[PDB]
Amino acid sequence: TTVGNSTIKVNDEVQVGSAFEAILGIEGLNGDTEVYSAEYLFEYNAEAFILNEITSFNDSLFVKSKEVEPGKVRILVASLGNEIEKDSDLVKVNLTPKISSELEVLGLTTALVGAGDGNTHDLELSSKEVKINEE
Repeated sequence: TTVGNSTIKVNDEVQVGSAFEAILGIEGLNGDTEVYSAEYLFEYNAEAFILNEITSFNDSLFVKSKEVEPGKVRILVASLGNEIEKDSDLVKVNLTPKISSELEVLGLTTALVGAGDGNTHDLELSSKEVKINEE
């Protein structure tokens, strides 16, 4: 089963040629789960978006990422010291749309946390739909 929820926060509407942020995080973690790292597989339609940069939501974490196939990005978030708070935002994914669309899905198809028991644990998955307006 799972120890908490993944979160993705993004505006409902984006626009061709205008950069926007998807914000990846966690929410509702079990009280006894002490989180030191997270891992997403972030998915998006590589025909519709340009991946610009993926960065930490703040400077108490570091992010590493690799687009392992077009539109599938492995994202490792790690604490620099402190326990990661239970409802924190962790990663900023900066994208620019390049085609209009009525509906595109930004998804987390893998979402895991490394904890103070030395083990990995599952999070519930998440996605968000956006409409891409014309430039």
